[PDB]
Amino acid sequence: KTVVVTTILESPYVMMKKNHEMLEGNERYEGYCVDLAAEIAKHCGFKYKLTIVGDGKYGARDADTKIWNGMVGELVYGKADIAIAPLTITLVREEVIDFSKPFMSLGISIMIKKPQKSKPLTVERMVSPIESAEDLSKQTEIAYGTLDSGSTKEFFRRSKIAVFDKMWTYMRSAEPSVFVRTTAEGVARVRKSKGKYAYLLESTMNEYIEQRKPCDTMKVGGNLDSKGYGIATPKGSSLGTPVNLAVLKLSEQGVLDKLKNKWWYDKGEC
Amino acid sequence: KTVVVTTILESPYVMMKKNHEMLEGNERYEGYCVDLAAEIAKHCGFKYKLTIVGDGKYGARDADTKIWNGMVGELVYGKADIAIAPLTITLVREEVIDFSKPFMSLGISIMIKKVSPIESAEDLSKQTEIAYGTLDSGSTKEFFRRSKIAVFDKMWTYMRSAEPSVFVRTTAEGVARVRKSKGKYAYLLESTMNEYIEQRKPCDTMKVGGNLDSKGYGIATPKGSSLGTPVNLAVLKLSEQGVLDKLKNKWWYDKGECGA
Amino acid sequence: KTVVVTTILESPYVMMKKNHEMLEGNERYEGYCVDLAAEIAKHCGFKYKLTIVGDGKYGARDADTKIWNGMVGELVYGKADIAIAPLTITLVREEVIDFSKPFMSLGISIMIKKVSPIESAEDLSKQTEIAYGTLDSGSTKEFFRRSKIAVFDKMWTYMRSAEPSVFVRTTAEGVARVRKSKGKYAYLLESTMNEYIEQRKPCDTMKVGGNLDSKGYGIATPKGSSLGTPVNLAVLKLSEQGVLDKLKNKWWYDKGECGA
Amino acid sequence: KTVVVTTILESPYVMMKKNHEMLEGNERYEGYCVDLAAEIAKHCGFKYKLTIVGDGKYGARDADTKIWNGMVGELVYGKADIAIAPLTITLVREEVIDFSKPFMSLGISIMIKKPQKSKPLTVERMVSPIESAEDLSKQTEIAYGTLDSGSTKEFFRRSKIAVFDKMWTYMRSAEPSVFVRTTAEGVARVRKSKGKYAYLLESTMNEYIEQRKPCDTMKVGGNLDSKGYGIATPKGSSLGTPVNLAVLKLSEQGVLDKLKNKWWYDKGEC
Ligand SMILES: NS(=O)(=O)c1cc2c(cc1Cl)N[C@H]([C@H]1C[C@H]3C=C[C@@H]1C3)NS2(=O)=O
Ligand SMILES: NS(=O)(=O)c1cc2c(cc1Cl)N[C@H]([C@H]1C[C@H]3C=C[C@@H]1C3)NS2(=O)=O
Ligand SMILES: NS(=O)(=O)c1cc2c(cc1Cl)N[C@H]([C@H]1C[C@H]3C=C[C@@H]1C3)NS2(=O)=O
Ligand SMILES: NS(=O)(=O)c1cc2c(cc1Cl)N[C@H]([C@H]1C[C@H]3C=C[C@@H]1C3)NS2(=O)=O
Ligand SMILES: N[C@@H](CCC(=O)O)C(=O)O
Ligand SMILES: N[C@@H](CCC(=O)O)C(=O)O
Ligand SMILES: N[C@@H](CCC(=O)O)C(=O)O
Ligand SMILES: N[C@@H](CCC(=O)O)C(=O)O
Repeated sequence: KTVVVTTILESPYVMMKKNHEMLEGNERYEGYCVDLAAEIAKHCGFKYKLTIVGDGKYGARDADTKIWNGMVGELVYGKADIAIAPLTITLVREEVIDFSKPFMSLGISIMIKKPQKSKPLTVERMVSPIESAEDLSKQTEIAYGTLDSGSTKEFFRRSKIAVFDKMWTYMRSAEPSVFVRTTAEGVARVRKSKGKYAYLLESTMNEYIEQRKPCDTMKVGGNLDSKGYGIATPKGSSLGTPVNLAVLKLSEQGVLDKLKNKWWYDKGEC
Repeated sequence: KTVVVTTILESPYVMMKKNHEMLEGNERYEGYCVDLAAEIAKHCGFKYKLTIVGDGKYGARDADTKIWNGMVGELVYGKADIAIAPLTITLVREEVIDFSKPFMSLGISIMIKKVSPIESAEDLSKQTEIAYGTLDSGSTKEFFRRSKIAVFDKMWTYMRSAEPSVFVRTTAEGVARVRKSKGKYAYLLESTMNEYIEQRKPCDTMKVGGNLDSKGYGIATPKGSSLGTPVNLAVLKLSEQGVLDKLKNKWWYDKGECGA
Repeated sequence: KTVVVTTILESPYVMMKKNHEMLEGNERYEGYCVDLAAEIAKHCGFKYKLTIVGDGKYGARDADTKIWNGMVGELVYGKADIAIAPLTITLVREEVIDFSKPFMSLGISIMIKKVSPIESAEDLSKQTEIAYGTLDSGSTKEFFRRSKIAVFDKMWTYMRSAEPSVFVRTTAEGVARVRKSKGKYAYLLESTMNEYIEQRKPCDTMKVGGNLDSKGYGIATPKGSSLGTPVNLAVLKLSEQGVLDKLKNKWWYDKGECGA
Repeated sequence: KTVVVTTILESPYVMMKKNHEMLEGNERYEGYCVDLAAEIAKHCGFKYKLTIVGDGKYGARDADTKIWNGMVGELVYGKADIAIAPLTITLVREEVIDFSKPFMSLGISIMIKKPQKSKPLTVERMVSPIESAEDLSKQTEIAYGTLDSGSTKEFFRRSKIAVFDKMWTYMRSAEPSVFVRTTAEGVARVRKSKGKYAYLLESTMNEYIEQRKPCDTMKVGGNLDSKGYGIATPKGSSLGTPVNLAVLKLSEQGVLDKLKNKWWYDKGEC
């Protein structure tokens, strides 16, 4: 019985190949998550069919309804058997699905439009108007937002830290809304809002966007917290321990480091 | 029912108190792992007693009679209920004991005494002028043993067939050997321990190059035990509340007996 | 019996004379390969007539009907007795035709128009800003096709699936394309040809980085022919007498229409 | 029928292992030629046992008796089946044995004791008393020699170039003799003659010795000529074509340059 491997469409994890209109099957995609799924199949022998969720969401729980959506939602209710995607290991998610050991480390970062060079011996320096989340929350001219139905949104929603509490209170009562429906939408908003918008996304995607043309964006400060990407699996499934052992084996063998290096730094420019 | 907690005497994870001869019970111990155990017990609601593994070894197999020794062998043979300590999550251990989600990231680093002709691990392996060894009966020696990369294979082949014994018993012995070898010996050890050592008196060592790989410390328990899910949930909740970062800052940088 | 010698029109190996219309026979050709053929004929004692291969290709297989084309195809199908030309010694060719000892060393190089953001081949492969291609129906495209290294596999995958046609018919076309693309196209070709081109007017190109590999030019003959041992001995004697170096200096650096 | 793979004892081609006393067989040696023989065995399946020639010579033909000696000699008279070693492809050698395609390029170079650094703002410069072979032949204070019963000695013996002819004329009538019996002997004489001796040897050995401690020797000028190392084989044997094909396959596969890099520059002690 072939199981379906759900995934999100987020660079560089899963892409669309240049010659993909004529291609079909698991050969339409490329990136980090496709290599991860290939190595998982190599470790434990099974047939897998790549899939993209209908709503293109990572997964959240709607209030007053308690119906999960996105990748997590479609994995819980049984239309998929695994989720090999950049899914963040979360406490609320852990109670509904099974997460393997993290295969990549990450953190919440801040992305802003890259400031221009300062002429005033004839040396150049970078002057960023934001250097940390605290001063980001202190000011009120730069608007900041996150990805809707994501993990950062829930992290800010259920946070007791003072700075994150102020950031969440500002976010939930902003007109117009500061939340974006896609990472690409947030990056485009950052690039196009004349340096007046800051996007809070994961550090891996932040670095990937920073290393690609036209590279007019940069990351300020450090990670707000530390998390990891895990391979999700429905509760009480036969695939949990095998994929966990496969992740550990790939980490020991250096496959994960090689894939990260070849998908993040080898193909960069500028 | 009192839960027996096994752990190793490692700084700043578990250390003896200044006047520990007077206190008794769990009040004679201090450190990052003690606070982590206290938070876990608060989350779960059990009475725990701290114990130190009889042999100062984390975990290894005899390789001839398939006998585990150390904290892992303490857990496998029913002598302990949980191992809250800097126990690295590895493929060999995961098959015998149950691990939780990582509570701290780490890696293999290089520590030398205070022009840096070594940079990364490649130059250290290529240059035979300076000696290098790891801790025995640990996750570093077992990592270099099974490594299939040319640089780490060369390093392991040198280390195993090296005279005299390039391995040390405890990481304190490795630190003392590095401080005493006068730039001739390099120590390979966990990154977090390297930072803690380099940020302490008399600040005669530094961490050179980058991390060789990325691993984590997991809170271990016997396979199939009823505590694994509660401790995993406790670790996740502690990570999300930001108290793990608070504990790391408290035990790593809040003291900081160095100028950096 | 007159020996038919096949060769390609390549500078400075075989070139048409300035007033070749007036002369006839072998007197209308000049170059390194012409002098090499003259020396070989002197050593062996045979009357030879120079011919140019009908199709301006060195040697390749159709890959679908197993048909050889070029100088190798000329030798295989009995149309020629010897191939004194810059024919690279390769595994595929050696199985079908007989080669002699190399008479000149070479390698795969990179040629760009006159800060060098490319250096070696690794940065050329990683950086997709600048395009790069080789000569079709030659030993360079066949080298990149069969290469099992990651960098060369990536380069080949880019080159084959490249729009428009990144391959050129003759190396003169590739040189003109490099001079015309204005720093956007890089050419991969033999090292000796690269030096000869870069040491010629108007000196608008240079050879960047090191050689990708090391190969040689061999004097080819049909498999089992009676000429293989005498031509191999002639090549060895010419190498030991130092006249091959003399010919290379005469046709490469003696003229030297550049300031270096 | 197991064939014998004869080899000379030279570095970094074939070197005795540090713990070579208790070991026996083909495990007593390490270096470049052992890896080359292993790859040759892998390409074409056959069993081989490494051996060292009795006289420790590369091979030359004498007068009167006209009896070949060394590796070439003991390969011609049938007590060896193949010579995987740094054997130079020579015209006189080719008429008695079969030579494969060269697996490594080389040339005759000059090795001298490294001069002391010059005091003269406070920059250091290296000055050498010899910069070419012509300048080496012009002077008389610095003696120079080669290896007895080698390819370089025969190259100088039959040379017709004026500089090489005069160098040979000086060599044949020098008291005491300037020739050495081993490459290590020549290097020791260079290091002990306090700058009054120059050794002419192959470029590969010259670079290898230059890259090893105490690194008090240097190479001056450039290669006098161009030659190559080939795998020898008795005339008319059934092994010439397979070893030639193996050499070509190894060269195209990138094994040869990988071995050269790992045995020449991977252990630079200076
Ligand atoms: N350098 S990285 O982000 O690509 C990366 C990150 C990680 C890797 C491996 C790599 Cl290559 N493995 C670890 C795993 C190994 C064992 C210890 C923690 C988990 C189980 N998780 S991780 O710390 O999230
Ligand atoms: N900053 S740190 O090294 O003290 C650190 C490191 C880590 C933390 C939390 C902290 Cl504070 N949590 C993560 C865990 C949280 C969830 C996602 C990955 C594991 C499960 N592991 S981690 O990436 O190893
Ligand atoms: N200096 S050069 O490129 O013109 C050059 C290059 C070479 C020459 C001779 C010259 Cl002059 N001879 C050798 C040959 C001689 C004997 C040893 C190797 C082959 C057989 N091949 S080579 O190493 O390819
Ligand atoms: N760079 S090197 O000296 O180790 C080296 C030198 C040579 C190599 C391969 C290497 Cl790696 N192969 C060539 C061979 C390939 C084909 C062309 C000439 C012979 C047959 N001989 S070579 O030009 O003598
Ligand atoms: N990776 C996150 C979504 C991205 C974000 O929230 O920034 C998740 O799995 O929920
Ligand atoms: N802390 C490691 C051992 C330390 C080391 O090997 O450097 C473990 O749990 O095995
Ligand atoms: N001279 C080469 C072709 C030139 C090239 O491919 O660069 C040959 O004999 O095939
Ligand atoms: N390699 C040479 C000997 C070394 C030398 O003459 O320098 C040979 O095979 O004859």
